This record gives sequence, C-alpha cells and structure tokens, in this order.
Amino acid sequence: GGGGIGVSTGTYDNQTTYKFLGDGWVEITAHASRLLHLGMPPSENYCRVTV
Amino acid sequence: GGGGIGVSTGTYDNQTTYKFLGDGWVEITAHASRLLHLGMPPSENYCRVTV
Repeated sequence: GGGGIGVSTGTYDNQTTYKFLGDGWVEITAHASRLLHLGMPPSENYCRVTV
Repeated sequence: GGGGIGVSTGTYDNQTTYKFLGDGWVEITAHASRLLHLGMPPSENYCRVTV
C-alpha cells in the first residue's frame, strides 16, 4: 500500500503554466522534469588533488 | 453655476487603458478625443442628385 517496487513514487511534469492574477501581475510556475542518471564514483575516497 | 459661456462642458481624453481582470482576460478601454470642425452647407436644401 504505502510502498513497493512496482508503484511509481512521482509524476513527470515539465509544463510551464501562466497564472494571470489581475492588475497585470503574473504567477509563472515552471515545471521541469528530467531523467537523471548516476554511476559509481571512480573512487570512494575523498581526494585532495592538485593541477 | 449649471451653465455659462465661460466654462468647459467636457474633458479631452485620448489615452488607452488596459485593465487586466485575471484568468487572462483584458478590458481594453480606448479613449479618443478630436477637435471637430464644421461649416455651413453650400445649400440648405435636400438635393436629389444624379451622376
């Protein structure tokens, strides 16, 4: 019910909405949704690196 | 008080106003004021004229 491997935990919304409040004021709500990718770090250490 | 030769009977407004009511609706009020001229007709008759 509250959780499981076979249910989605969110919705994809990337549409931009314009809300005209009156007196010329506009509420602009920008939705952005992106499929993000991740991969293992080349090292698990914190490295102090010089160039 | 209510009338006379030395008082103006109206105001000159030729500005255009935009009233944003909300939900994207706009009340556009266009004011137009023009100095108008008139002159006597060449004839005081109604004429039935052929070309």
